[PDB]
Amino acid sequence: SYPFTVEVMPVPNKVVKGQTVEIRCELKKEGDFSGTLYTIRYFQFEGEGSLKMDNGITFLPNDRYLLENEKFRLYYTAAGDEAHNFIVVVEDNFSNSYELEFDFNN
Repeated sequence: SYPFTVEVMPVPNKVVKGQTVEIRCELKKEGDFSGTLYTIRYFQFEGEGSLKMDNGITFLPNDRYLLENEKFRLYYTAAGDEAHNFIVVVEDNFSNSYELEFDFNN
């Protein structure tokens, strides 16, 4: 809510094994203050797959990566047909976070 949010464009409600989903995101700064440096991380709770940043880096769960651009894309490649659920968390250097949750095939 404050001091930032992350807007996400539409994503599919389903994926098949080997399909890559493009997730388009934009960091929105909601106030006058806070937020010079941002990181991104993810964690997967259901299903098998890999998540990559638009700079080609593959996320390792829970590791934090520098977010260089306000507008960025993520790429989720499913490794099976079972249901997928994962969260992506963006954090600033002032203890603020914003969580996105993705569900495919449920």
